[PDB]
Amino acid sequence: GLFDKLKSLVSDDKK
Repeated sequence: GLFDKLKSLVSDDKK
């Protein structure tokens, strides 16, 4: 609902 969409954004930074 929040960090879930935040953790999914930071879970990359390089792909």
